[PDB]
Amino acid sequence: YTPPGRLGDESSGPRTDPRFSPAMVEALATFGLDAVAAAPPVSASDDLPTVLAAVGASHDGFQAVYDSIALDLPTDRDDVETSTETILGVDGNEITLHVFRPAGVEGVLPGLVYTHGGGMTILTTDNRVHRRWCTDLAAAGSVVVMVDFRNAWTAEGHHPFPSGVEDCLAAVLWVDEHRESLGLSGVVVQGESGGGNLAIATTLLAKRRGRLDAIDGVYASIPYISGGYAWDHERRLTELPSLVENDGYFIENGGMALLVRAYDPTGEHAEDPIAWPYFASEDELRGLPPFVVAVNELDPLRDEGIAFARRLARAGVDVAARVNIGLVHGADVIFRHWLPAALESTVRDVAGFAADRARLR
Amino acid sequence: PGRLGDESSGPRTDPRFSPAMVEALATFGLDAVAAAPPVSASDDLPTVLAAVGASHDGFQAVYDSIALDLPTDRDDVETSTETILGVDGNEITLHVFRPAGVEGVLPGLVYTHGGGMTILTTDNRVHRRWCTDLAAAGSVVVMVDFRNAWTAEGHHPFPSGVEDCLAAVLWVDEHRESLGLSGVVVQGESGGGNLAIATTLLAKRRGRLDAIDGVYASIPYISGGYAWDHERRLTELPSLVENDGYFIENGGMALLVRAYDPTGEHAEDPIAWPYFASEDELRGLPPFVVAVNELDPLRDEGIAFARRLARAGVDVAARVNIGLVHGADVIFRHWLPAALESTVRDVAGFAADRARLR
Amino acid sequence: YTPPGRLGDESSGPRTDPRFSPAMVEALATFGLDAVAAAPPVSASDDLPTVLAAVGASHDGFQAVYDSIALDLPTDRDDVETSTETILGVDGNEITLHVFRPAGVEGVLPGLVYTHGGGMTILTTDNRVHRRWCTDLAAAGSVVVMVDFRNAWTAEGHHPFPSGVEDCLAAVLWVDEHRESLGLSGVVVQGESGGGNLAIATTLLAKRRGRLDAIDGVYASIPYISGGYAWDHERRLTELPSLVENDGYFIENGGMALLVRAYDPTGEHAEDPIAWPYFASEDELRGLPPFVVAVNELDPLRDEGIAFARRLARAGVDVAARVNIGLVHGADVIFRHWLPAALESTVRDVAGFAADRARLR
Amino acid sequence: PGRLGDESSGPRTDPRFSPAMVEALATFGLDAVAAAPPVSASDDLPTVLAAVGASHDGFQAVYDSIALDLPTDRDDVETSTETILGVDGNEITLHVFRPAGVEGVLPGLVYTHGGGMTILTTDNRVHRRWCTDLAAAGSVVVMVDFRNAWTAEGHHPFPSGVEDCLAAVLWVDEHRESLGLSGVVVQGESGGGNLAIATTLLAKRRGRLDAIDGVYASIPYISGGYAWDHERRLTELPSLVENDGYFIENGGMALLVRAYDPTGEHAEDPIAWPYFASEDELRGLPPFVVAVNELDPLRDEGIAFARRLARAGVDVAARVNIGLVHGADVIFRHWLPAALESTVRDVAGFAADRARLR
Repeated sequence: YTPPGRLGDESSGPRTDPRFSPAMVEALATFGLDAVAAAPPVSASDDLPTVLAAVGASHDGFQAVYDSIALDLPTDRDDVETSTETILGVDGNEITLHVFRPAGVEGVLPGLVYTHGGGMTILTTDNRVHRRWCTDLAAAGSVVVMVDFRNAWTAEGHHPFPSGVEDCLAAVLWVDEHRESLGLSGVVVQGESGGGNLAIATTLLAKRRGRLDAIDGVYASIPYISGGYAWDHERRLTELPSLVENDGYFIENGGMALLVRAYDPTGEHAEDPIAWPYFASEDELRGLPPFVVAVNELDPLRDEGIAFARRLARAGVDVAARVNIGLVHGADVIFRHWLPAALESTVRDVAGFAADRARLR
Repeated sequence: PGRLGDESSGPRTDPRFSPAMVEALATFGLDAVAAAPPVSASDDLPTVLAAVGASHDGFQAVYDSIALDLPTDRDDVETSTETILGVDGNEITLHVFRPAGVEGVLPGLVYTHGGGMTILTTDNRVHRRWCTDLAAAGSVVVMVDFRNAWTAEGHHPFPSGVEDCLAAVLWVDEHRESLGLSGVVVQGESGGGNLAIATTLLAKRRGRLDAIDGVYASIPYISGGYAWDHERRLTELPSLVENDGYFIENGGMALLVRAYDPTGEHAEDPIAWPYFASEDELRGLPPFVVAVNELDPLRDEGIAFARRLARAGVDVAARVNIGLVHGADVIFRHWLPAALESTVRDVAGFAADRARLR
Repeated sequence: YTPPGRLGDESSGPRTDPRFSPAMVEALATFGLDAVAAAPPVSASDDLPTVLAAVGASHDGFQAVYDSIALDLPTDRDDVETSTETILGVDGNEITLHVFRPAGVEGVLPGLVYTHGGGMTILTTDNRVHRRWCTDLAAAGSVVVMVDFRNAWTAEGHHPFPSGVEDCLAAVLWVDEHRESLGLSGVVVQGESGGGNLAIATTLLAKRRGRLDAIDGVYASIPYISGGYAWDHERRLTELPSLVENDGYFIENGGMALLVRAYDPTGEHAEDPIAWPYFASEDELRGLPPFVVAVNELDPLRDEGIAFARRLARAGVDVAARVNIGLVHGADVIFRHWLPAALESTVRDVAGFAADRARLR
Repeated sequence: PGRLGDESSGPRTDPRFSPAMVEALATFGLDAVAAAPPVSASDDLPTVLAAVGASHDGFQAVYDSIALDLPTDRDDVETSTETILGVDGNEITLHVFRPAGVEGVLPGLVYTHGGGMTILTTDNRVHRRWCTDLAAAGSVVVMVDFRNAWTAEGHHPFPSGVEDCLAAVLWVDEHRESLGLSGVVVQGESGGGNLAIATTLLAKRRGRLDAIDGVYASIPYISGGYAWDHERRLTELPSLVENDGYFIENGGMALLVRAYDPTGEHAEDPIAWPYFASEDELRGLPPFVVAVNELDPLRDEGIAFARRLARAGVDVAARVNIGLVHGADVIFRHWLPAALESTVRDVAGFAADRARLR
């Protein structure tokens, strides 16, 4: 028996692992990401200010991918109107909400609150990749509220845990209060990667504060929830083997451990479930509303999302969980131009789940 | 095909070779199957390094001697030099090529050259001809003089050369405005395709991926598996058996590996050998092209890398260039004008498409 | 040593062959084509009218794919104007030419004549898949003339060899005569599959008739040129092994042999190079203008295009030939919505080759 | 995982199972590893066919007996029947389901049911519940009563059932207008996912691919490799070792194979076993979804088919549904409401997306 990826062969990359489709390799090859991603020169245990500078360069790098890459598909739907709202969060900070809805559709519609990815730490809210995703979901028949929560790293200010989760919780409660004026029949929280982290952590926090009724369901895509990217080789091998299997496929454990450091600079939240929902116990997860957890086959993060979905099921939550074959981390939303069937499948399930939760409220 | 079907197969007898490919190789008696060197990679370092300096002289002599000219070559390009500081306080020379008398922004390409990261000079006529071709097609080309691992005056094993290439790419990114660049793509062949990929992975690790708009990896030398035994080569990367001896051969490549990573402790590090990168480390890279040659022993590791990029969601396009030994379109260009034309059009066009769309 | 695809394992399909990327499988799965394609109920040696009815149903089926599939990419360029011209062909038939050029670009531009696929037998000229391809090429800076040649099968009339090649030759000579009025600096003939057949056969016919000077270069994509799809298993194994390797991956030898029958109903053209350019000898190919031959890795047709490219090189033609990794037959143009890097790569090389031939005229 | 890591692993001891999955299986004592039948597939046909009729009775008894109801089930659907003629002059019943009191065109789905193409009745409450779920979500569903290979009154080996399914799909295509369909997608699970795929390949061969707008293949049973030896199963399709015994097992599936293809001469025909389709035969198919279950021995052949579709350029999306044995979401729906909900949303939504975009 030969295990896949870099479990079975340590020099495996996008160009030699036979799980990759031609289109996935082609998408990656656009930016030179068809080779194995290199660990950066800083380690996460280095001094904070050096860590944070490397985090800043990570933002630049990933943002230039988002701003530059081809996105368009010929089937894309664009008959969407947009509006913005401002609310205040816990520190008296202004939180922008970006609202998307189908043009010329009266009457109540499923609601989705979107928390975007970037490891809770990097990437701008209002950029073309996030707008496309929100428009896709609105054109399928949703009202979509994209939250601009504070990133842990910005050029003008460090905002470690728990500022973003508080910001996302503020927005969910606001939307819940404004179901009537917004014209919503349900509220689902969705997001990918760091946004999947924030979607689950927001739900856990709402439960702690007695306002679990604000959330009708959670769709956690490719969640980034272990915080385990600096663990030694043997712990990653035995506990979350996808962190060895697919390491360096687009994203890489070294760069992720820098973001972990920016989010929790002391490390006193490492086994706190609001920071890192991989450590939620079953008694904490009891009584949550319905979940989907979707992970991607070729993502180092795959095994932590599957573990979370298995613990939900043990806790008696209605969870359906899926592994999306052939995809690197983020591929359906970032590399959608090369992968129309994968994007179509993700839109259908996120919009459909938001419609199912509203129907059965 | 090749030495899978018949162990005695060679350039004169394998029917996938064109007459022009055989003629090019016959120039230096390379139309016979290349023989293993008499030093092994598991010998002492001093003896290995001597044999690698011998190799440098051998390949450098082909580059310095061979016919290289084509009637369609374009020559109206301006050159200059910059000098930057590397990680050791070493000076790194940058050779800059641009089309004479074009104003306004142009696509940029950072070129990392071949030679197993270990041999061959940076400023030589083969490399200059390639950078002039690209610049004449409407690019600004920055060729990087990284430290090789073997030099007559010293040993520079991993990671010196990849640090030198990252330093150059981040300098060029900071000078987009004053160089006049609308994009930065990193491109190289063979050892330089290793470096282009390894520099991009190292930039991702350090938070500086936004410096690189796209990667063009040509005939990449990325497994480090040239000393593996026959059965491991046959089942994991069958081109290392199929085409072994066709211009290059595994015995001599294994010497370069030992020079690069003399302790063998980076054999499965993806920054040294990008073939071991996991799918999770390749998530979120910019667009890639991977081009490999059909009659090259390195073919199958480049394809394996391209399939894993696609599984990771990277926009990759991957091609096998028919009838070509390793390096044939840049070294044996004089014999293969259409092969050279096709590789110039793809690399220059890729750069333009990544500048257009950033 | 294990050979790939169905050489190494006879039950191989899109879902189990590890050469397929996730995106390629997803594209195929849209229409249920992620399973191995079944041989139709008619054989090519059955009676003509039964053959031709099955050919008619093949047209319906493939046309409904073209008319229905998602196509759009967010990077698509649309600033193209279109005009039409009518010329007459050899039988006094009206031949429509559909002309595409970049809006608002004065001055001479590389010309491309496009002959579309469908095995010379099926698929309409003016449909959304062909228009997209022509617009893509025009927006890259080309004048593109799409020829509506007669198909061998239509509802109202059988038109076997050599009506289409004559129609394509008429159009190439017309365009050559109208370089000045059209504003062309070069004329390249390109096409895919049956169109690649017609691009090469047109060139061979122009050479026979003394008007090889009309054509500055040929780009033959995924050519369908052996006519060998009914050959027994052993001949296909020994001579063109991709006809065993990838049979049933989107297209299938059985259905192709029906189209062969429609193109040459008697079979007296089976080893005629104008019908089936796989049988061109080296002395025939001597003196042709520069060629590209591009084949796809996962196409049953792959090995006949590679053989043709190797014979060109032996004949002293300047040929560059490429295998596009990870792709089924037609994937870059038909399944472009899922494979943006592969489409981008094909546009760049076809437009670039047309610009190179015009430059060096 | 599973019996790769520990040969004694079972539903009670493998930690990938949820409590609800184990509870569902315990109903009929299926929480123990299933045992090989005492007839082998290489025994005489008469003895094989008897053992297969025994299997029919066994599975049919589970379908006819088990709790199936969920509180959210929708029931406002109208049924009718049509009868068409097959290739042998056999009558084929079509069961038609549509949402009561909706006018105007709806997405269509042709449903081919499971049972290895050999066992299980068409009109039974498990199948009816699945077609009512889909129709209630806003589809017209046509369930096809194809000939099984085993019947108490006769043997119908390949290709009778796939001819019956093609006949139905072409009839539905010709009646789009009078059925009121905006699209035709073919969907089935297990043996019926074999048929949905094999019907599409047969339509392509006969020139009639435009009848099918898209295929949804659920937990497809497509290799026919259940009698292969352990080492061939371990290296080619490791889930046939990993999950063997989890609800279904290879010994009993090999009996169904012999019933379908009693001479063994269609073992590598793709119309019988779509896993052997080449990439060239899968070129030009309409969009696909392939869904497989994690704890199913058939998992890995479905994934292998999905990767080969993607290599052929077909728009495929492929998913592994976590924590589920073979057939769990349609047979054990009463225990697994979220798994059922997710599969209804995907199959009905896929149909709507293919009707929208045709």
